Amino acid sequence: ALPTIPYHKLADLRYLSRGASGTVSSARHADWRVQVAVRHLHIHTPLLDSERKDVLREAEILHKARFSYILPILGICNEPEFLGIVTEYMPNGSLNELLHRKTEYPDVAWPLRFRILHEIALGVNYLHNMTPPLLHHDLKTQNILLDNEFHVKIADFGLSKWRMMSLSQSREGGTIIYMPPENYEPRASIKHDIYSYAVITWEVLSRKQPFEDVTNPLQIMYSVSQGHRPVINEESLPYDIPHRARMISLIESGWAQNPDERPSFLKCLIELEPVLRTF
Repeated sequence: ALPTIPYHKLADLRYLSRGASGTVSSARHADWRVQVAVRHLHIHTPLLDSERKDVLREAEILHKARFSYILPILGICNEPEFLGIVTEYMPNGSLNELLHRKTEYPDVAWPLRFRILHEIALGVNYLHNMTPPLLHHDLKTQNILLDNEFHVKIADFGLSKWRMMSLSQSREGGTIIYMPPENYEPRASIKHDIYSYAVITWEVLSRKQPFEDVTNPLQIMYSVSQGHRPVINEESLPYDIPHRARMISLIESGWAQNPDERPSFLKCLIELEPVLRTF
């Protein structure tokens, strides 16, 4: 039930960014007369009938996700030399930008930070409650996209066989700060996303870069496999943070070394719901 958008309907392709999962461009849809984003791959090697139908079936599965805080797939661009995922364009970039561009936003109020946290949690919760469940497996501040009025849309969920394609078209690497230590030695584990969520939650409340001072990413990887985490004290997480106790609980249970110890997103929601009634 996933539409095919022909290449020619996407005008004014401006490059925005590239990573493991391909290139991100803005475009104008010629018929809808709105802006769209497109994640795409220029495919160098020809691509087997088996391998193409795989990526399409994935995209078709991911198309089924329709929820307020999920960035929905609008259609697939399926060209001989070009594969593309067309999504709504998000004017305000990512959560990454809202937190760390401290010049452009000197002040990110508590009610907003907490609404973001709630919406991420509702998003991943929805994803996990699909049949079959849809796991994100690369949740990070860059995927948490912000619409015109700073509401959350989670992007790039379930891009598994897609990411193996942009692997193939090489013959660099994405951030590991939100990756649970089990995953370092490659899996199908429901408790991956909650680890990421926990690190995100730390980042949202601290407004600090996780492992900021640690220069080598392998250093980070060793540290966390030995159970080290972003530091929780008065400097990183000030005493004035609303519901500080409850949030630290959520964070620590979230990034627990043992997967079994980590909450479901339903558990986050139950815990968060009281916090939000404050605002």
